[PDB]
Amino acid sequence: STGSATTTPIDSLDDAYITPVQIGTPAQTLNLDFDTGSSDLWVFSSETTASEVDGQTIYTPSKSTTAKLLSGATWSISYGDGSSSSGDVYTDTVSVGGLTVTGQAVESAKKVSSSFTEDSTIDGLLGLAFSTLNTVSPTQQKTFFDNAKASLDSPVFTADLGYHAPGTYNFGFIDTTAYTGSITYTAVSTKQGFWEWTSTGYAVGSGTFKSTSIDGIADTGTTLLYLPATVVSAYWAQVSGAKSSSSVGGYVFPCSATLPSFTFGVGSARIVIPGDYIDFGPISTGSSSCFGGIQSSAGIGINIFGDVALKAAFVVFNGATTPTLGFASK
Repeated sequence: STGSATTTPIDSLDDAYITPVQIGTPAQTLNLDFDTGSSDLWVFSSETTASEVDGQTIYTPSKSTTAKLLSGATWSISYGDGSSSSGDVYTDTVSVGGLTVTGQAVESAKKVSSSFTEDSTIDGLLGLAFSTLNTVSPTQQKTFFDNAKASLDSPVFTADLGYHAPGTYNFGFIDTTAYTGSITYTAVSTKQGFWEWTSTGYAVGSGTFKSTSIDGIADTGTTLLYLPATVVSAYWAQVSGAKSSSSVGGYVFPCSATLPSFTFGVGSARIVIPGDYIDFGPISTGSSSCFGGIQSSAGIGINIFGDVALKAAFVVFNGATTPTLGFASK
């Protein structure tokens, strides 16, 4: 089997991408944030505290003839940005882009933190990291990809995120028309539950490539590119007037600036992030200070190849027995 679904930016900055997902029978379509940095499929629901729902579409398990309470199961998750959610668990039929999994754990939120309530465009998350990170207790549950893997033509999914435009998540096949050149594959460590890999270096603009190992995670659920402070300083030093602002929470730059590109290495290959992808616009409406899309990871504990980096590439998440990641230009 295969699936193919379009993913759409939630706003004009590509802060996140939503993908329609069919849950239950008859289908209830919710727009979920596909997150290769986490492993829970959770939704706003008829069980979510009413004051914490503000415009999201909810899953109502009592209206699905295929929903079954997973008795005793609870979940609770906290994300790197400090947001969180928790609840109980149903199993139900879940379909993405024509690919159907029966018996998928659908984690129904009883509580969500304010950042989720305040974003009416995201009805929940669909985790695509390794199932060892799933938070369901006392019986850990498998991700949608893990449940689908055996049925897929090939045990892979691909992320082709757009810049200020829709893109595609494919399951079970690699669309050879969606990228240019060849795909360069690189080793993955699953020891922390992430799609963790080592970039071979970077370049700033037209500068020379610096060969240096940068361990990080491919994370579609993170907006920005978070790299070591040395690398980030070298980038922003090429933008006149750019500075790190403690009050804003990262590097800002004059909105009048033209940003240089940023290149990252994948083996001997190179992925070029155009400068425009690094512009996240005014820090507040009407400001002439703009927020940078490359930020320091120093306070995170891990480097994160988020959407800023991933949308410059066609990215293969190869879930074979020994997982690997593939990157191609597009």
